[PDB]
Amino acid sequence: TKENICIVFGGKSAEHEVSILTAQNVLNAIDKDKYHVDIIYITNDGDWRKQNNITAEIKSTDELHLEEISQLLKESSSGQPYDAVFPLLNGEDGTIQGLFEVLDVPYVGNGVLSAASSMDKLVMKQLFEHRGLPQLPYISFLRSEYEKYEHNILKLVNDKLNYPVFVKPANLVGISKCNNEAELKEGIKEAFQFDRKLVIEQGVNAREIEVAVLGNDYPEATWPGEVVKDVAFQLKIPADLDEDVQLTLRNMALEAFKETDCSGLVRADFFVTEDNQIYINETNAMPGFTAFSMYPKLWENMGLSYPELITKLIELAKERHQDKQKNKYKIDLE
Amino acid sequence: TKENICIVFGGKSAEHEVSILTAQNVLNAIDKDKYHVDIIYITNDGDWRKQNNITAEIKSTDELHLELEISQLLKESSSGQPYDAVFPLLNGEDGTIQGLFEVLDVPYVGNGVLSAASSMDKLVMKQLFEHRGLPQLPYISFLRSEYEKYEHNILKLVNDKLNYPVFVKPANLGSSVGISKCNNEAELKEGIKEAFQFDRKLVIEQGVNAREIEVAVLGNDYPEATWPGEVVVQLKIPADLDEDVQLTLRNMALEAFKETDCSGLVRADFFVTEDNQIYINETNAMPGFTAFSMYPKLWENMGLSYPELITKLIELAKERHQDKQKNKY
Ligand SMILES: Nc1ncnc2c1ncn2[C@@H]1O[C@H](COP(=O)(O)OP(=O)(O)NP(=O)(O)O)[C@@H](O)[C@H]1O
Ligand SMILES: Nc1ncnc2c1ncn2[C@@H]1O[C@H](COP(=O)(O)OP(=O)(O)NP(=O)(O)O)[C@@H](O)[C@H]1O
Ligand SMILES: [Cl-]
Repeated sequence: TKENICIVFGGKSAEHEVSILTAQNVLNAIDKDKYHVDIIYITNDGDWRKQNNITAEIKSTDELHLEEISQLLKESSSGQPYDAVFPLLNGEDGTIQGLFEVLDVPYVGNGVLSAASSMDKLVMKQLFEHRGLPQLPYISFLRSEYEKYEHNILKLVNDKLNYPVFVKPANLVGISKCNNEAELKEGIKEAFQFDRKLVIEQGVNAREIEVAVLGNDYPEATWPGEVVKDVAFQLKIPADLDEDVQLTLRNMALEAFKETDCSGLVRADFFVTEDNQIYINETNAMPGFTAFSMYPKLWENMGLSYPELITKLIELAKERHQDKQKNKYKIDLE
Repeated sequence: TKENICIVFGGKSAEHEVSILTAQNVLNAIDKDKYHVDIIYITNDGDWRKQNNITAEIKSTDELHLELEISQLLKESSSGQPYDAVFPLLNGEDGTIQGLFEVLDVPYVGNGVLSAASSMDKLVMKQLFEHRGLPQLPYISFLRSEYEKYEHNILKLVNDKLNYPVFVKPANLGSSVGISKCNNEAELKEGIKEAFQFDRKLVIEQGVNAREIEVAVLGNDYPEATWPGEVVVQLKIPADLDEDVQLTLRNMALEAFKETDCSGLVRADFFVTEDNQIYINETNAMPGFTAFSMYPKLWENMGLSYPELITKLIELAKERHQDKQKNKY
């Protein structure tokens, strides 16, 4: 018989329509011989709305604007519990995952800690340094430190960084290029109105390279792809890089996945200069996942189709759930 | 007139009975004239049950083994208003229930998802301490897949970077399961083996000969710290420490609280040698909270009674939630 999947999408976000696009794309691709699929739409105001047993192709976005949260997740329209929930969502700080955890629903992708520790750039860049992964010169610090010891942060910038620099909210868009200290201070002032944690990174001129990784305990990595502002002077997959650079990038991605302790997936984004110096920029525990997003296309280039990827992520979710149950039994026993 | 408070306890954990007991102490300590109280018991099997209108002393743990959907249980109080504060006293020590509250927009006592989760992962915790520059013992970390594939390199790393004895610890559990003190390679192999029954990630720390000293902190934006106490279980409050050392511990505890993005509270545990070397061991995002536990006893020593501690924690929960609503747009 079929397994029972629930795709959850929408959310209270500025990425609301992207989420719906992703749901459309995933729905139109999920292997419907294996899976009986229900969907849940979370409205812009957080009202949860359900539709059972999607079977036809979704022609339009408009269809997915559907017209007790616990009650919706705990049973499928076959009467059975879900074998897995696919979150496609604010819903990227690890909170929805905690909800799945408490309701004991198996779920696709990263768990609470790895979700939260990829959205917090200060924690992420500290884990990267612990792994020995090369990074561009930077500093990270808390608002409460800058408010009381400004001079000590500004001294570090002077000693460690060269202009231009990028002021980056560690959580949250607020990202600003700064060419001197006056701009730096205004960039910090602005970022700190809304976030209480910040990263300042030295500006670089480099290509943006990304690697997709898939798995739980035995992750595998794709050949890298490239994000360009224009292809003629957009995605390009594979990336035009020397063999040994690609191999190094693949291995750094796997390492970054292990250090941050991801589940299911991660996209690792790097900077690569013209003379092939590599720097890890960040991990994305919830990368873009439309039919034409970098994460799935990188896997398309490895011979892994969009339907099969979706199926693989589902299997990895069941596996992680089972693994957690075992260890719980073992702990309760001893 | 009274503020609306919900106590949540039980859980699928082995510490079920300690949870229920904490709940008993907090219920019996709660100011019933300021506070209208409901309670939610989560069974071992994981069923949620509610009793409304707690107005009398709880006489037994038995009583709280209570005999309706989860969002409905949390979103409305018996006073016909949302709760002003929900107190999770329970799965709990890892940021999952916190995520549920965030999504349901329920106000809650204590730490958010990030603080609660990174404090249950020894590796992440240790990165935060390092970034702040708080002193900690040498250590390494590795996953099971890595040990399987690089057993020899890891054992050699442990011998190069760390001095025996060492302590092997599951990175993700909060209880002494799987911890063992290892005096040499053969004991380490057996400690690692044994720790892998329970977790998929481990840390190995250089051992010290030290006093275990703990500091309680309380607040949101302006946290305050208690004098340190010693754990030898007899609880020595305040610890027998020189004055300058006491102050150092207090300030490091406040810096730990902030670096880990805590709310409400944290307990910071340290190691202090005979000659006053300090190493931070951990932060606990949900320290034991019975009337006889270290966290409240440390606040008693500062003249803050257990009832008043509970009331301050409730006020802070309300303050943080109000700040969340204010910035919701
Ligand atoms: N150190 C840097 N040097 C030069 N440019 C940078 C640097 N850091 C960021 N940028 C630019 O700012 C953009 C967005 O910031 P980035 O840190 O890449 O966030 P992101 O989450 O990876 N992508 P997005 O959220 O879509 O902006 C990058 O794609 C670059 O174009
Ligand atoms: N590096 C170390 N050196 C010396 N003793 C240690 C070390 N690490 C742990 N211990 C001892 O073992 C105990 C448990 O380690 P800890 O990291 O506190 O794990 P835990 O799960 O928090 N258990 P508990 O401290 O009882 O709540 C400590 O309280 C010490 O008694
Ligand atoms: Cl405060």
